[PDB]
Amino acid sequence: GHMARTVNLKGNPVTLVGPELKVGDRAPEAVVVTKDLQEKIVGGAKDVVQVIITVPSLDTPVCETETKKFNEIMAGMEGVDVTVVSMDLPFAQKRFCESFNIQNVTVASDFRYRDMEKYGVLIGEGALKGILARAVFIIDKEGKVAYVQLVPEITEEPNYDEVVNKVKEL
Amino acid sequence: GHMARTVNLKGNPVTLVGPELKVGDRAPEAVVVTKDLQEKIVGGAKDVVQVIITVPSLDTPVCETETKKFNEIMAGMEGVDVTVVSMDLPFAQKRFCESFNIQNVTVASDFRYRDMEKYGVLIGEGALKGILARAVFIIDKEGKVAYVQLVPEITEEPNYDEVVNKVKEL
Amino acid sequence: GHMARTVNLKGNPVTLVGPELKVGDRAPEAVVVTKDLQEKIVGGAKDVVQVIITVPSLDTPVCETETKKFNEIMAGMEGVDVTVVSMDLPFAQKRFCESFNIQNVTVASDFRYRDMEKYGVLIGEGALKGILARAVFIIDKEGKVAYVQLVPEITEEPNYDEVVNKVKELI
Amino acid sequence: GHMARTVNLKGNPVTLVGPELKVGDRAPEAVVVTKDLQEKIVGGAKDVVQVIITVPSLDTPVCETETKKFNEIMAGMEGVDVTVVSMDLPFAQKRFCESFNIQNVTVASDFRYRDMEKYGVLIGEGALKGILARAVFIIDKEGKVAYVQLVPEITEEPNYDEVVNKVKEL
Repeated sequence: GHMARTVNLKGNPVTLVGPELKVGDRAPEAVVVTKDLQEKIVGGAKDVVQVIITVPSLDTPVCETETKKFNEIMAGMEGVDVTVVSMDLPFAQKRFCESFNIQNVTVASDFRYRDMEKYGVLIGEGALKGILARAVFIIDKEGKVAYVQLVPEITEEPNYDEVVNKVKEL
Repeated sequence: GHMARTVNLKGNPVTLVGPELKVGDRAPEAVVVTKDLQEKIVGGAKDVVQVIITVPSLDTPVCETETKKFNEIMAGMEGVDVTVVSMDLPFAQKRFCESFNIQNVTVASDFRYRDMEKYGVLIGEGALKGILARAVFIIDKEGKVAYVQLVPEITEEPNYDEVVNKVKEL
Repeated sequence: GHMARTVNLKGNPVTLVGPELKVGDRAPEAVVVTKDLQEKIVGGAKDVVQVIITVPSLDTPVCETETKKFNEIMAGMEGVDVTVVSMDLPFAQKRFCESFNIQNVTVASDFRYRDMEKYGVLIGEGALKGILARAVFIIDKEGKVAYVQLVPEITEEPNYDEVVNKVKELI
Repeated sequence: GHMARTVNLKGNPVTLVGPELKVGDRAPEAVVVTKDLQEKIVGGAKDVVQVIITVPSLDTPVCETETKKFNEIMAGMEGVDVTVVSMDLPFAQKRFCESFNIQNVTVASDFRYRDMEKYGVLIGEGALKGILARAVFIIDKEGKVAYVQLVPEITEEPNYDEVVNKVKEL
């Protein structure tokens, strides 16, 4: 589960589109769109540690809960940029941020270029084909993947402490 | 009444991706996803008249107003299948239909294959690049485009009467 | 035969992007581009039996051999429309036809819309990710998939006779 | 060099997909595929000058002429990576390199992710919709666009000398 080419959806296997990203690989750059329709680049090397969180949709229960959690857990932490990315259009994401006070993390949409396929989390089969799997990536300042967590079951939340602890050592 | 290769967004023109469709052309089939995540084909020939309405996003003011309008005016009509298509994910469209009781028309997402590019309504530049322009197509039972309407200004509502009158003739 | 969600590339398994099609399913329409840059629609229901052959690239020995062989065995056959589809740009397909004198079958490119993903043959991993796997589909006049053959290994050629016999059976 | 939102095909205008890149902008990264099927990253900041040359297809007369030409004037020039990019599959580019001794420039395909859309050269209408317009980009060591040249007539060769003179200044 931690990292693989397949995940489960309600117990049924779902294959992901490659490539499978491994620790040590350069983090691909993803040109995503924020709620104000501006584009931003996640991935690559930055002067800060990056935490990229992918979710199927902010308009779904689990994803909503997860984003709220990371928004609270990463709050106040300096030296790190946290971005929750999904295929939701910026308009849905804007609505999400208006309904909930999200200010410790940035939500972004990958609808325009679908660059997250480069992270190996694009779902390749089933009802959710074309949507992103639930995963977490931590990128160091050298722009290398330092940590990967692919949640084995899409309907399940990730291990939050494993993520925070890795960010701390970086 | 006639398609074009550009539309305005607050007065400023934005180019559309081709091809430009014209009455008489075969209606391309678009494989879209409904709110229950089932795939549906719009376009092509069906034993019913098809009204395809494209909008930038149901999570925006005008599109919301437009969809509610068509839902009301198309209520009770037999022999016709009306579908509002956008790049919103099925999850957002699901939430839209739960907030406004939309039951006379169908809503579907073109996020998976982006087949509406085949209708010449995919926006190719500016802040809304990758989203669909506001338009209406009516397909006859033989699968041919019988009517087209491209709203000149994205922030404008379409001419509803013109659409209803043409559907009644088909 | 039966379709599958995986194929081997030089012995190594690679997953395909869904959905997986089966005999009886409606054949999805694919808007492809011919060597003259015109668009052709394959799939759906037509008053003719359709044979859609997918290959990784006409610029590789195996695909060239497969295409020449199908061009030969389908020569002069009435009531059928055979199309070889790949992600090659039309410019490469044109050069191919010119060099191999392909006149009995049509070659077309899926580069513009990649509609063949709807047939479950888009490779989802490995060196050929984004390319089409080697397969054969036969669509009946009703627009239904009447036959399917997914070559288990990309470097291998398909079973030609099996296809020909089925086409004849469908008339 | 000059950039625009349209190019002509035998004097007839064809619109390009946005965005328009300008000198001073950061050079977007494009994940392309070489003839050996390995992935290479063009754009972004590297320790060398980058010359990115986009063409409709190497399987066309003009494109072949231009490639051989650039492979001539950029010879022996150290500290500069030259890549010719197109939507041709790697297999055609491999065949191209085996037919013409090209050892001063690298050819790569953008078929997998179509990242060159980020450079504003993706054609959006007409018979060539989906392939790249003819252009030349020069990226400095800081990863910024330092030069841009969009050939006004896609069927013609670009202005070679001004490209080589600019790379020297860098």
